Amino acid sequence: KPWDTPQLAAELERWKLDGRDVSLLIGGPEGLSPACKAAAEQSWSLSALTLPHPLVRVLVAESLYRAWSITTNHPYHREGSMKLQLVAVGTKMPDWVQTGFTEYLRRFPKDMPFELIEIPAGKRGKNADIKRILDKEGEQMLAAAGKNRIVTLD
Amino acid sequence: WDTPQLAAELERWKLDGRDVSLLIGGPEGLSPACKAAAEQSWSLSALTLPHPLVRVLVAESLYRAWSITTNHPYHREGSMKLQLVAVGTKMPDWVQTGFTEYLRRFPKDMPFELIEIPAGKRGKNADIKRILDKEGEQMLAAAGKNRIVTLD
Repeated sequence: KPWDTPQLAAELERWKLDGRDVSLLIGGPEGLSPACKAAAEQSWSLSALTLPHPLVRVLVAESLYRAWSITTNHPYHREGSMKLQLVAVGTKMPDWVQTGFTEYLRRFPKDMPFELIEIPAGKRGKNADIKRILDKEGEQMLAAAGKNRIVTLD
Repeated sequence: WDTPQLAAELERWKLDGRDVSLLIGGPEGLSPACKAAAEQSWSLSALTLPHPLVRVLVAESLYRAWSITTNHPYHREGSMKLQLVAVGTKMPDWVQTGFTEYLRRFPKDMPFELIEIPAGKRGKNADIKRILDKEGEQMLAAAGKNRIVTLD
């Protein structure tokens, strides 16, 4: 994981000692040209780059929009059409996504019966009980869901 | 799970009519009670990072690393600059705006720049070898004689 904060900080320090300027190159989806690969003095694998947890709920919302978009929208219910709720522990999102994501959800068409409910994340500090934190998150998630059908994503 | 597979599931839920909640836990995962409640459980391993977001995550990683180091009273000295040179595959507009604002807030003293290289036109008949060669020419031109680290 040459991306983890500690690992990357150490790498930056070693580069600074050397003193030459450094360019990190990312190609298009199909990869890098032979000339770029020939140039590399170090190479990191993107296979090591994992989706950060706060972005999971973002990608799920987008997946649901894409799937809902292609549906025929067919059935009718007297009581009411099915509503979809995404109930997610609200781990702090990166700065670059906050406002944009909320606005993205706001622009879901009125006819898509969807809402995101964010559950407070328990404090991940030294003297907080992990078992109780998970239990408490779960309690709130289930409370938000009420008697809805439950599908978990994990 | 492909968009078709998910769309089919949504259709089935609509026919049933009952409301559906999709539950995502914190990083450590789901509580036993959530797992016990689940009628179906889907894997997150199926969800992949979109290519356009790679340069976003890398820029954030570099900021975080630079930040932790500059907060230390005893870090190495040096005049080295960092350049992130990335093919500019189209991000969603809402991510793009947030990302540009994020870059705008990088402090002047962080010796960093993102150089985005125009993405060649992909699609049905695209000459991918030529597209990559051309992207690479521009990337290497941006980098000049810098030490190169590739991320692939």
